Amino acid sequence: GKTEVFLNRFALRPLNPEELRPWRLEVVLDPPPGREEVYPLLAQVARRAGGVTVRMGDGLASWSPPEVLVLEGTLARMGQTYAYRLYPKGRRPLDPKDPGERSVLSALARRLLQERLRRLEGVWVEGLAVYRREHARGPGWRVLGGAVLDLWVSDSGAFLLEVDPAYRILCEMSLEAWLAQGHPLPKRVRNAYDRRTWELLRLGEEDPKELPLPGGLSLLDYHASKGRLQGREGGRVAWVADPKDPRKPIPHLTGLLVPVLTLEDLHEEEGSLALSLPWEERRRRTREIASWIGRRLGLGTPEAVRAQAYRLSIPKLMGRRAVSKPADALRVGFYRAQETALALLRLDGAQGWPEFLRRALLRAFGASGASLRLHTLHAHPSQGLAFREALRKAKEEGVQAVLVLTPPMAWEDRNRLKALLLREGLPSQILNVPLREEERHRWENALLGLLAKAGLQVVALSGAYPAELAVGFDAGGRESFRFGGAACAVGGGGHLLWTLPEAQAGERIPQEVVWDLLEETLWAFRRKAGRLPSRVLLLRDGRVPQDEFALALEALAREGIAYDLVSVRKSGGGRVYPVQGRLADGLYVPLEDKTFLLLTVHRRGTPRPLKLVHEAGDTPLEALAHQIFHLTRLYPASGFAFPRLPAPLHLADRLVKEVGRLGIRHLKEVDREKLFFV
DNA sequence: TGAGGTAGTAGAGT
RNA sequence: UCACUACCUCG
Ligand SMILES: [Mg+2]
Ligand SMILES: [Mg+2]
Repeated sequence: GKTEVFLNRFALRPLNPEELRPWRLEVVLDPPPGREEVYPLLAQVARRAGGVTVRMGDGLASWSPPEVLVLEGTLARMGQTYAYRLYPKGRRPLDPKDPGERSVLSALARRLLQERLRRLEGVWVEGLAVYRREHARGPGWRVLGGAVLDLWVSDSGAFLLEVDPAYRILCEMSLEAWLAQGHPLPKRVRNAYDRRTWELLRLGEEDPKELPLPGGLSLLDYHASKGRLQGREGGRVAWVADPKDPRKPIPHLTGLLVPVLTLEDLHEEEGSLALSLPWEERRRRTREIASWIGRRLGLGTPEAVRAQAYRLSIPKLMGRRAVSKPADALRVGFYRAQETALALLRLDGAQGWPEFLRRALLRAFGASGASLRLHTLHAHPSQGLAFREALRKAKEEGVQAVLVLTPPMAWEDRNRLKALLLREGLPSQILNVPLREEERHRWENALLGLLAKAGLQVVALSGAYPAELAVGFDAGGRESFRFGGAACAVGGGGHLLWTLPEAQAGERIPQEVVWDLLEETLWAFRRKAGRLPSRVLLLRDGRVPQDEFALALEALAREGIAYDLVSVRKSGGGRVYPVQGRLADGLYVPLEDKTFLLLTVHRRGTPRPLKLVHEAGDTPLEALAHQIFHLTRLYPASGFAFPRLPAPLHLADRLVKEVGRLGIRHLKEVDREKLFFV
């Protein structure tokens, strides 16, 4: 089922001979740099050298004649001087096809774009972003409309412009002025005189014209010397820290800093905060900006790139009988059923089950295979030991899950409770007390949650795919698994299960935690399906390096099971627009060779497609996406809308956020098949 | 604690 | 990229 789409991408003139072979230059430093300061230096050499020059491995490359370049000089860095000397070595062929050779011609490209944007006037330029419109306003803050840009070289050897509309948030106040009129201290702050940022620790009381700095020179006097106090009024002392060592406090003046605002627009003298846009309005705005930018780039007219898209088959979601969203099963019956025993704990004003909720479940179960039993919890949490007594009995009386009716709780308490009950072997769902059965979606979801935690498989996928087991990995340390993380798997009926890496105190071998996770997963599966997966689908947030998966990919290799490793990123797939007609769910867009885009959802703004990369395996992208897309509907606690990410990933994401704030210890007997974290 | 989407913040000292 | 907040959204 083919179709073609438009990317927020525009083709431009191919790289002429000149641009085809950049100039190369040797770089001699003084005093000798290091092995950790070496590369962070070259990037600076190319900068002081001027022109369109970039670091090309050992030395730097350039689209500028060595004439315009300052082929010799000095450079400081954290209070250390340096002396360099550039030597042309003529030129060197370069390849558009070659992974690496391209990367250079693209870096030059961004630099080419970088220099053009800086010479534009009447525009707020920040990096590669270009802002030009008054959109919102308010007590000293203004949200400007603009676009985030990017120019790189393609496989063909042509220029590629990337455009996508965006809003920037600017404060034309100054820390002092900001605070001076009833505003909290911002997390981050920026220099009024330049572009660097810092972490704002705390305000100081030291006298600005007295506080001495390395040397003896006054704090104030130090800035004034540089002219950045002219027309400004550096008030109180403020303490900040560099985003490299957020521990070493540095002195700064509140009058020379500017708060880094973040959607705290608390008034609108220009407009509503609607910072989103509909797909053909932004598409329109894209074509424009792109035409403009390309206009003053001088790279020729921008050609929007058409791409080959495929329409993936809609998934058949079943409960007792076919259904659309999970919430329907609450009336159509569940997929796999039997007696569950749900207990009720009320932490508000009265005693029983709100009529509707009781009838809701009764019907749901009546609609599904077997029927349920409904207990109430006699003890309140304050009764201390008395409470746990009733609990440990109800855990034996069958109760597999608790439904908590209570007013909003500070997460301080919300955690206490869930922790207790859980260590007692009782998953729990909360539902805030002021509740009217008008709010279908709210209690309905609450109910769907209870049953997912109770341990029921609400819906399932009618069919078979290449991988019987799909497992998603999520880490708790954005960088890697050296601090743990969890995993979630689905595949089969379709029974979903979670897994947790045993508790450590320090750092663990990243690639061992992952094997730790995968094997535990395969055991729970074997022991639950009696079979060992012929093939596995491994999903990851591509946040972490790909080698942390080495041990496991070789482990599976010694068990005889085949796999595919796919990395799923939520950012960076740009946008996709329908040529003519509307777009549908499950649009599969293959791009550069091991990558593709997935528009898993739509049904307000513009869908943000997922960018996936097949890092290992051999099954074809088509079958991969088809399956990943289908996994999009297996999320238990949705009921009224499907998530953007595949159930395994979306599950691990929320399981790593729970273990985080609850306490991995208490996760004693909790069946690895009762999704307590949803 | 209903939950999902989009949409912004972002990770040469002073 | 997580938490954050806004807005809907819920045939
Ligand atoms: Mg994640
Ligand atoms: Mg929940």
